[PDB]
Amino acid sequence: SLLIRGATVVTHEESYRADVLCANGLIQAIGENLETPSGCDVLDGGGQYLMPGGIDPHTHMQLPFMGTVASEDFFSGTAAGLAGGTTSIIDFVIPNPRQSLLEAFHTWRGWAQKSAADYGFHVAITWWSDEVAREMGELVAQHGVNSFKHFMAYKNAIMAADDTLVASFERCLELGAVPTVHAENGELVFHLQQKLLAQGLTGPEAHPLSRPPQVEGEAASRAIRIAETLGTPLYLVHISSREALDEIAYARAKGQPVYGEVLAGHLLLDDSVYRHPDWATAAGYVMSPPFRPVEHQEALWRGLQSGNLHTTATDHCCFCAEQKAMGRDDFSKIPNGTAGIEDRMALLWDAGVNSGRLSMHEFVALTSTNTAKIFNLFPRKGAIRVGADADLVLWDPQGSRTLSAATHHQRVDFNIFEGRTVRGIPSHTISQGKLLWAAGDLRAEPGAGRYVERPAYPSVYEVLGRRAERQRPVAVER
Amino acid sequence: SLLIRGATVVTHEESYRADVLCANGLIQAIGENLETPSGCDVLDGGGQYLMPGGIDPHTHMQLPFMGTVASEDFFSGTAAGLAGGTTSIIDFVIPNPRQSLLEAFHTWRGWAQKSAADYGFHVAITWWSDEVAREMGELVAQHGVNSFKHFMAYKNAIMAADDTLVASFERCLELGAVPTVHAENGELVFHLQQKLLAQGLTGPEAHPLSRPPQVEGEAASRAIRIAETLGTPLYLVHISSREALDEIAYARAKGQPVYGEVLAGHLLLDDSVYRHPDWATAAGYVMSPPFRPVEHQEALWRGLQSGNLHTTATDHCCFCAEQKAMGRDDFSKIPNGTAGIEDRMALLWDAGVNSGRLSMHEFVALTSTNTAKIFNLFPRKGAIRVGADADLVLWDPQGSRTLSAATHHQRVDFNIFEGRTVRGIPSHTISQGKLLWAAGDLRAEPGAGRYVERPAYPSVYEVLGRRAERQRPVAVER
Ligand SMILES: [Zn+2]
Ligand SMILES: [Zn+2]
Repeated sequence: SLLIRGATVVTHEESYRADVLCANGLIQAIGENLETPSGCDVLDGGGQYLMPGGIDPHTHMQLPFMGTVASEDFFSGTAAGLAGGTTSIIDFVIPNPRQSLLEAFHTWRGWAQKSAADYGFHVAITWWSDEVAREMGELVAQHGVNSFKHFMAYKNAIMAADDTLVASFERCLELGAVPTVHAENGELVFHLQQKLLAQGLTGPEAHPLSRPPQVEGEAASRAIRIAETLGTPLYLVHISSREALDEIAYARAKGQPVYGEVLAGHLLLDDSVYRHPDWATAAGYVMSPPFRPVEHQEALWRGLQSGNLHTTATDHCCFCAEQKAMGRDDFSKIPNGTAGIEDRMALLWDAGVNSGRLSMHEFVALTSTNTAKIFNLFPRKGAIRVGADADLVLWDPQGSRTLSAATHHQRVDFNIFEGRTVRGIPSHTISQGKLLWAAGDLRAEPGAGRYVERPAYPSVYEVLGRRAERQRPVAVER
Repeated sequence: SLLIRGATVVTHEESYRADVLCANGLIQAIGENLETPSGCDVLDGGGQYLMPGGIDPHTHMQLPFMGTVASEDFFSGTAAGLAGGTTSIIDFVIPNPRQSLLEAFHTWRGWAQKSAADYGFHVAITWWSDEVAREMGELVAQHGVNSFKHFMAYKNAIMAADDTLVASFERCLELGAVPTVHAENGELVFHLQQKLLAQGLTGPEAHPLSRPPQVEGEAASRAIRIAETLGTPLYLVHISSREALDEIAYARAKGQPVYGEVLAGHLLLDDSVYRHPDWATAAGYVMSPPFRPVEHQEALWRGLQSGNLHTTATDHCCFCAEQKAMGRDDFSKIPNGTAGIEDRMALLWDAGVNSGRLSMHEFVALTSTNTAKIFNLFPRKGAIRVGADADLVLWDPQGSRTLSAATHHQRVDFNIFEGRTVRGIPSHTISQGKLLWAAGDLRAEPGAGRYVERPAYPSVYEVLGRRAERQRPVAVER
């Protein structure tokens, strides 16, 4: 067992000085001057903050994608997360078109077995048929999935057009599952890619131009209004644009349950990174949605402060130089993705909390609690309370770290924040009650993490249910 | 020739006392105490306002549509417009899918030959191919068309999906033509129609429920952002919802050239009309988009006052009780459309000018001049100046009229403003310099109107051209 002693507990709401005891994977007791079981290990947290471990709901460990397989696997990725204070992930099962969802799910379960920390899956709806809708039913009832991902881009691949989105959202409603969406207009992306290639703009600087912010705002508006019509909630993954954020805020003002996810990269980087003279450097930043002109970073910070963006994630999707260089002659063939699972919490703490833009409680809400609530994992996760999973991070407000591809634990040769020094770092990370990161030493073990099931019908479905009752149509009698 | 003496001339900007002389179809002279050519007729405009005749850019005379043919034909419709102060129309050629655009154009020219006043056409893009793209160019270069209509609704009929919108908008840009859009999401409409019928809601009260406002807002957002991406202007036909209006306003706030059209019905009627106990009365109001909850009418008036709505029109699409009753068992089979060409200007003057919501100059801009500008007909139309077409209305601010299906000149048995009394009416209407409406007497003759060609490249394409030059992608040198 493990007792964290002398730290200030910081939750999504409040701060209070307390000791915390963990045993048997759970938080057992919280209070001052706690009694110590015999042989219990002790961690001294004086002058530090003790928070829930981060939850990263958007990772792509060893994703086979755009020709090849991501260089980060489920072990090295979850391990790198632990070093950065992240104690659990939600990844994506991505069936090929025409491929059984259950078959892809079991393949992905095997891959994730080596995870060093708790993990779960969204399942992507990459094609539609009657059997897909049935396989969605087994995934929810039997395999602990409660959210389904829809890609609005990738025309001629996995793009879900309006009819699939409509049919799939209706299925999500019947199952009490959360629809999630990668919001970019796939038709516009395809058109711009071919226009830019025909002009000879083959380099990475054409990648931001091939999917400008209104392509994201359009798809956000469309998924949001399909979700309103069908009566489902909606989770929009990694929002990057003022356009998309303004569509989310518009829907939330109308009482619609719409959630926005954001990456640290889109809070802190602008699209000038794509104009770097060195091809490999520019290609290192290639991901979808791309990094944006500076106006959009300020807008995203406003969404965080106003409560119109709710969760942080990383889109952790690692490709090394040789893999990126598959698109050396054609930016549209660069495998999309950047690393970030190890860096998310420190980047957000340094930019948000140190500056006073965000409270420590907002930081906790944005790194674990809101994700936990949205996907029906609260208070098992994202919570410091008796009976909750003992996933915790000890945070040193005066500690320093310099992000570098040469020193990070992410199995990739590039860092989009290379050279950045942050103040405020995770000194210790606790997962399932065990100390797996301690001041420079990572103790992750392959296979230690558990598969985390997420129950259906998060509490928003209670609100939606009564709304549908109140709005039943009544015929006119004539 | 015809001399209007003693009136106050009211334009889109100013008012001043002047006589106006017309001859040979044109305005020949404007001034105080004009001399009278020999044999010139004289019309006394004392105590009245002399304005450009209304332009109605949205009519559907004798449309074959939803099973049958509209009861108003090009003569009775243009004549009814004259009695109501409207001196020219723009109608729609609507080819069947896979039907030659040129073939449909010539058929519609034959039909429109009987017009009593000037008329022109938008051409609808009801299917796509290389031949459609070729015929669009011939229509612009040889037949005086400069605008192409796209229906985003009517799934499995004439719906233009994203790939058609993209390709057609690209063609409009190449030709200097204005894309226009009927903005409703066809997939959502189809889903809601079939859901409501399976619930047994077959009556007209299900029609608004089958296309609620976010269905229009989504489609507006999508056409607008396709237009931004492709670099074209965009005209959205009859906007009815705050949602769509807010998307227009959002884009215009960023400097995008987006124009909105509105009908008097959507300014003044709410959706309670569809719950009328008499089936035929409820069905009389069935049109798309449908009339909306009251909050939406106030939003549209503000869009007019703020300059985010630009034109008024009527969607003049007449079906009598028998024709409406084709959907007696199935609201989705009710031929959609209402009458308004005769009523538009008095409805707007009485509701807008008498109340102080709109100046007389805004009334002129909203009833002719903005339409003329957008479609490259200014100052030929919508203008009181030497050399402009002599299309004029003499307006009596103290004249009264009560709108009724029993007394109107529109060849249809229903008026959506039945019983409404308005103050401020056209006492005389002048088309091509001849008096065709004179204090109760209609003197319209079939064939008197001319086909009005509209030149390509309205001046907005000049700014767009410089904008695209300045924002051209530039390659990074490596
Ligand atoms: Zn992703
Ligand atoms: Zn229409």
